[PDB]
Amino acid sequence: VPVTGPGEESPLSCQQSELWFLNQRAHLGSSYDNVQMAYRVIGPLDRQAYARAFEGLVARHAVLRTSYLRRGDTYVQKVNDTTGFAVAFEDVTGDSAVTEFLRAERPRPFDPADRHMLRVHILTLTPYEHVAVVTRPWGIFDGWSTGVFIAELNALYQALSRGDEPSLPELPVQYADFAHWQRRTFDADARARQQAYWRAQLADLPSCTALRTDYRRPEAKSYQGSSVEVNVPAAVLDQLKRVSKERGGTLYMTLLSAFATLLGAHTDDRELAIGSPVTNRPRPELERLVGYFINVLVMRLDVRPEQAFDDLLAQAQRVTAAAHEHKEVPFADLVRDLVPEPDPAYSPLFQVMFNLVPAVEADPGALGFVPLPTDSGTAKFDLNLVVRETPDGLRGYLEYSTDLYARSTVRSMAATYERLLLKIVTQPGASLARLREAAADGGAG
Amino acid sequence: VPVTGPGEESPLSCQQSELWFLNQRAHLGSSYDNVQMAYRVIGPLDRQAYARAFEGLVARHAVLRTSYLRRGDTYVQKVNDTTGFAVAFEDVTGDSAVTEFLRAERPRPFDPADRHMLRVHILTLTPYEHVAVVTRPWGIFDGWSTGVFIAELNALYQALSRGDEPSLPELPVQYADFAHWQRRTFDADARARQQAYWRAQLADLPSCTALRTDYRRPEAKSYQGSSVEVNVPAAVLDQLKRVSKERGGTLYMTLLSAFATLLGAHTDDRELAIGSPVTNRPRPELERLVGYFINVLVMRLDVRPEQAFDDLLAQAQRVTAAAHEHKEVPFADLVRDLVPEPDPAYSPLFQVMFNLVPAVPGALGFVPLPTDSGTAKFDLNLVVRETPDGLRGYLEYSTDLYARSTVRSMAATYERLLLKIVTQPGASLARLREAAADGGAG
Amino acid sequence: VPVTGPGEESPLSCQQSELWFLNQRAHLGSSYDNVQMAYRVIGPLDRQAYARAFEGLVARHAVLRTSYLRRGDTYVQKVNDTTGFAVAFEDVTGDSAVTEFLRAERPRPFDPADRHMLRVHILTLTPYEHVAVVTRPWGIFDGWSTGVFIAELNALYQALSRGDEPSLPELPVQYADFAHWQRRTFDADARARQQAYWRAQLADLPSCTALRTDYRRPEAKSYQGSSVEVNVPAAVLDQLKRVSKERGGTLYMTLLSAFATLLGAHTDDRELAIGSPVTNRPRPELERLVGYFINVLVMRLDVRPEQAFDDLLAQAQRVTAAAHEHKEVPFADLVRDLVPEPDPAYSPLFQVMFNLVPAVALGFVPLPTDSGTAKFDLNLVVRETPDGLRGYLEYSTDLYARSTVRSMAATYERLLLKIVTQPGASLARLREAAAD
Amino acid sequence: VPVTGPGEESPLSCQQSELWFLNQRAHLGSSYDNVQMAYRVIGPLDRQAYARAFEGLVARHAVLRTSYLRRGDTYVQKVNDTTGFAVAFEDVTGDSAVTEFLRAERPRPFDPADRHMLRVHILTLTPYEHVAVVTRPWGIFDWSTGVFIAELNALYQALSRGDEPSLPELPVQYADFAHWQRRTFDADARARQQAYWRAQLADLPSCTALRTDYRRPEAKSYQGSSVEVNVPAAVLDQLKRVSKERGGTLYMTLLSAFATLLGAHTDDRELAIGSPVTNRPRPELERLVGYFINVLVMRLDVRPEQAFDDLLAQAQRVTAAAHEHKEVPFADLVRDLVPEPDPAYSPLFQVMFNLVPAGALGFVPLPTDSGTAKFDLNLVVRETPDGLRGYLEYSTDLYARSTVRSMAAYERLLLKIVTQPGASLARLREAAADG
Repeated sequence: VPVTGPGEESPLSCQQSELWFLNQRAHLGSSYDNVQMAYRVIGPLDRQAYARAFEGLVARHAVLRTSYLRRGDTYVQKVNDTTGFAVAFEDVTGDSAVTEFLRAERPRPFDPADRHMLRVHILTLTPYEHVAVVTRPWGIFDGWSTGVFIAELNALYQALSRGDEPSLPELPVQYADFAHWQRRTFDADARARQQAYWRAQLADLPSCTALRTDYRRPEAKSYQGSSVEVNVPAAVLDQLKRVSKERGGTLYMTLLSAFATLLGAHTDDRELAIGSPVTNRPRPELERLVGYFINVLVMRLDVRPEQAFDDLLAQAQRVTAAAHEHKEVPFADLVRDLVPEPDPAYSPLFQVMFNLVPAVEADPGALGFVPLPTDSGTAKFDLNLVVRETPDGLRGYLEYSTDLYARSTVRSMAATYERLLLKIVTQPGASLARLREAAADGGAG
Repeated sequence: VPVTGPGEESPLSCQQSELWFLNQRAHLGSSYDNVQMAYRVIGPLDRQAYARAFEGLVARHAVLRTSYLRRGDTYVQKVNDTTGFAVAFEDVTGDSAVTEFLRAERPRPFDPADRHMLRVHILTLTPYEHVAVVTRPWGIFDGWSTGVFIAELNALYQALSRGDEPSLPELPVQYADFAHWQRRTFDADARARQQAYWRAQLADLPSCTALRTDYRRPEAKSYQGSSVEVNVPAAVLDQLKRVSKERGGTLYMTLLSAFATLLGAHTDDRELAIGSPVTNRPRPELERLVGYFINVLVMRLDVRPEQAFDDLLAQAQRVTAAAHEHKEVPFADLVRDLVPEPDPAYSPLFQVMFNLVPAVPGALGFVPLPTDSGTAKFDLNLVVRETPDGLRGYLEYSTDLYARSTVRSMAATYERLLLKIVTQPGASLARLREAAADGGAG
Repeated sequence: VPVTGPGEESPLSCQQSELWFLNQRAHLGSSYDNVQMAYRVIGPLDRQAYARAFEGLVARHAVLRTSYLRRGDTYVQKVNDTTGFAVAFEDVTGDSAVTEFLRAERPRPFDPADRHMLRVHILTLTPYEHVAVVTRPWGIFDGWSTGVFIAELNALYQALSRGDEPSLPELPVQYADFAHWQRRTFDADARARQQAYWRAQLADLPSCTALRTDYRRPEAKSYQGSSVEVNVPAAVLDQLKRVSKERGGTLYMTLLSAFATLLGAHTDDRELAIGSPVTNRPRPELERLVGYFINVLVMRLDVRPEQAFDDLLAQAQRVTAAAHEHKEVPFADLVRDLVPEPDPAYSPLFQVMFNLVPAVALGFVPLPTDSGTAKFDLNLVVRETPDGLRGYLEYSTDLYARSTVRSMAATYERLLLKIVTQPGASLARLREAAAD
Repeated sequence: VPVTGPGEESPLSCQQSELWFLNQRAHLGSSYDNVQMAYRVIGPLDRQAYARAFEGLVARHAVLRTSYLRRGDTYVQKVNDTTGFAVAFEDVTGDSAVTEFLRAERPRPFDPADRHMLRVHILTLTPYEHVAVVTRPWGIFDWSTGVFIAELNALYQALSRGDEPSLPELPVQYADFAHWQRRTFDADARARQQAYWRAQLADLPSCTALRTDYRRPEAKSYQGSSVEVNVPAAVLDQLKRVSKERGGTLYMTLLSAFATLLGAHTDDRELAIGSPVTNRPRPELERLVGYFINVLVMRLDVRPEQAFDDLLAQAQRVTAAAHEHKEVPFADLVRDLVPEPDPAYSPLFQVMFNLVPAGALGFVPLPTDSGTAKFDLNLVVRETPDGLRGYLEYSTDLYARSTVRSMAAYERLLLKIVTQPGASLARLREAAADG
């Protein structure tokens, strides 16, 4: 229920512990982690209507106009009005100029006391070719909020290009109301229980996974990286869905088990710690809000090579069920409690991450949209597998740290993962080593 | 109408002038261009039912059991019986074994006197993983026949896996009947008119396009090559379809004009000759037959860089209309008439080819396997097809002339050129080329 | 003379006011300004001898093993022994792998308390193919020290691979000794005089030059940039040297005047403030040391288009003479004195820089590393070479597109020739002649 | 001895009976037996002097200028002049581009009536990194490659620094060798040798009954792959000591071990193995460039009840007889013995064994795999200071790579024949099966 009035300061939510200014790094910069979203617009575009649609989005979602003020040793959030926000217009001649403009625009700093947390650029190439650029600081809103943002932008533009009025559902609650409700629904006793659970679950775990890398690990992490693509056919994905439903699990569990099996070929450890971001939107009201609802959980898996893949599937099922049952405490609190002095050579509590992105859900003279490649060259962990489910199958990429790995090794790992999914499908009762050697027939590259 | 009897010897069709043995090359072999299809089957497969589906499919279509016997200076096609055809079964251990077996099985020779012109293999990896291999000599049947073949094989297996019986539409016309009809609905007069038209059209044309390559052309061609991928988003394809429809043309004309515009950057020639395979199925009772109905026509276009793209579109429309109305004479006849002595350094009458391929509980899964033969019959070969997710295909290049990076840059430039055509409705060819040149170091 | 003992904390030099940690930016990071050198080595290389040559070079120069410690409000420097330094070895397959490894290696942080200020990597491709990488933080040593570094490194390798003993001239003084001597010479009276002169010279100047840019200036500078190449043939360079000699000036003054003339076509202002780094080695003993001897001075030139090029040349001569006579006070002190509250949109006290750098078996092939950083709006760095003049024009990507900068470089190259042909014309006439 | 003059045609030598077009097969093409030889160069190289060294070496030799004209039902030779030969220069960027260029360049056809039977390419990557490629047809020259490289390098340093070339003069040209071989030849001793070869190869089965992973196709495809074989130096020294202790040689014991290894997969009593041998009499010909290789089929006995020493003695006897009857070409044996060759089978033997006899810039070879297999199995090993370094190639129509790797891992059999030389071959196989 709405419990916040105009100009009222509100406490920060649990998921808001990862914004951008609470996780600063001295040698990296405050704006190294900014998120940039660019795409190409094809067809006859009314620029003023598109800018007005962006302004309507800003005025509709209060997170985009929320400031963060320091009250003692902590922060509070304050909601402002939409006056002040504007869209920047530039004329660009060429696509290389577009790339240079994007590279120059991305790292511009954001300040917590800013009245708006968004930068929007519309670049005009021809009257039938435009580029829309949306840049935000880290921790403002997540991918589901990005899909909602895009859908509402399209709806507002279609309502505004022709002389109609917008017809959008009224938002039941704001993010400040959600923060107040979240602060109410715990007496710190639940926080104590979850902290105890996570302290017991990660006990006696190695501080760093002993992976085999191409290059020696430097004394200090550099946070540079790149990625290689991952592609899985639709028939294999359907067979994987059938396999997962036969065991009573989900597709995420099967893909996480496959990733663990793939990682088991590059390390001699019998247990792996893999981090995963999960969604926390436990109310029907919160499914259409724009905000940050993501927390990172550590999955601890036993990868002894003499066990069948079904045993690993059951273990992953149990581990993910428990992790989802204890997903309220922030990850930064776990890092602070379990890692007092962090080693600047590796990331805390886990070095590999697996992410399954939720699936994404026509006038004659309409507009076409083509996304543009935004590769920051940044890597927060040693390896990071991000995959999404598509009508044509499974798409994604494998991000890696350039301090440790060459491109060919990561390409080989991605190909091995793709082959291993098929091996899992076509060999019902194989073991981890049998599956690894069946998938290892990649012709030495 | 069916006019052939058991044991009747029928003359060859116009499209059967390029089978495999009427185009023999001494330094390549008789099986250098065998067509191999490999698929992976996922799920519980009944091997015997699937092989019996192959047997029934071979029995249904008579082209798969047709032999060719020499009669003096010509050849005649003789239909054999379905007896003697068996599917070979093998056990394999891993993917590398499958790849080695495929590259060992593809170049095995075919003989004109063979009773069946098909080789089928079923390789068993696990009870849930199978690889099916279908190999045929060139000139037997084309891609449309390949799609019909796959659909009928799936229907036959589905009807045969259970206790049911096959039930498929009847084939009113046999390919021998089509050959007889073609030879009776024809005369030396029509051939003379078409040959005269093609002699007049391809006059004062260079014997070889002066495309600037990476390496110098050898005195003899090796017929070795590779390919790179071509990808176009669906939105660009929709805008291209809108542009084509609003100009009175088709998508093929727009894509061919874009290919000509791209090729105009690598040469200083005013005219270009681009080959293109076209289908010839001029009867409603021929779209479900398995056979060869493909002929290659030469498209001649003016690519002066100071003209608008719409002028090129209109010229391409006119040229395509004329070529389609003069498409019955075989390309080999035109080569013989217009090119008496061919230079072994390059292909005759055209060196680049553009092809737009026509679009498009216990169930099994099918994953196509990559089969690159390493062959390149021309300097360049752009093969694209329409997909629900946009445009897909490849650009095949001769390795005697080009490096992989150059062809990659060419493919990226073509992909960007389609977008520049979409977004600039009045630019000239040079303007479009320089707008697409901004590729960011490639 | 040596006035320092082992384990003694010496005061910071005047040129050491801008090392890397006294000039931090919150949103950029502490290691955004690292300097990386990558070279390709061709031939049969003795790897251990070359690493030992690097170790001997480190042991030779005390700046490479100097730490900085916080004492109250300021910092002191302390020289350590050579123990601890080592060369890192990696096997790399391919050129793209080399580029990726370099990009990952460059931004690693340096700490003021580190015992050594250097990182050396030797990358082995094949027994006949190697890549040498040297990385240092900003403000450690300049380009002249880099030339001395490379020369002494190759001499050490040549005299060390064939089992001989190194033979290098002994270093008479040390950078700590130079800092002590500088403190004993420039205490408060010369400092007051120079501060007064620079306060009087730069008065009534606009905060930012009103340069016409392709894009609108953001409210906060991003410090991203790129560059385009500048090339001048040897004949034009020789004629420029001659015409500079005919009036008692040098080539630097002529090139700076040409740069000001070029920049006058993009602004309606009549006064230009151009920064230039100037070396300060006022002793015969300092000509061979490795260290930082660079200071930045601001040149104030009048660019009224009705004047002849000779008048601008004479004004540049006088301004350069005065600036060189007052080149001791650090630039950071001038910024803190004249700009108490800087604007994050533009750089303080000037936005355009001109920099003319002086001229200088295994084969060596350099690997240029474009950092993609711009500290000003425009930055011309030219080098005198036997085959003419070679360099680049670095520009901020917040304001300019590459085509405009390419046109600027072409116009500069044409303007040098037009200046050579008719040095007696006016600035507007020269711009119109070079506009073609 | 000079018995030939300019513009005069000489007949074909014995080792030229099946050169590359005299044993053609329609399905496989013509230019599939071409051999490619590539190398890498690091450091400052003078391209013009290197090309001039190549052209001078081609001028020095004589087999690189022979044309094979048709005269009725036979062929003749005709030595042309060095004019018309050149070196191709291309600019390449990257290793993958070099590999693709090599793959493109290799299979280009050769005609029996050209004037220079070789192609030379010099590819430039950087001012220091160069790639040199030499391609020639099948049967031109076989020692010949080593002397080719030696004279090429000598002429390169001769053309560098401005001094003059200094190489030994060739006493005999290949035309003189062919004339001498035809003069020192009568069709009575040759008939007796052919009769002996027919008698020795009698009673042999038409095909060996090897067990294969796949069914044999009705027509051979001539595709294949290979796997490497490695042998330590110490065990090679032990093998040489044992071979000289029993009066034999290293090749003899190696062939005996190969035969006893291949006896495991076969179910018959006798085996046939072919082996190439050099034929260079008149010892002034060891510096001559040409083709002198001929293959001899050796029939052995691999009974699982006899010992190994008697088998080694049998190998000694058969190799002595083969080297005593080492003039008749193999093509003559095929043309005479087997009436009609089955396309699924190699002629007269499916197994072959071969022992290969053994500041400046950095030369680095760039070997490539042919992908061809003329026989079911082909063992080739070359003696090196580290021991033996060779490979075993197989027909991909019959074998998977795992089986061939198992058969190679032949290894440990040298150890078990050094430890117990006098053991029976069957129990020797049983012991060697412990993998």
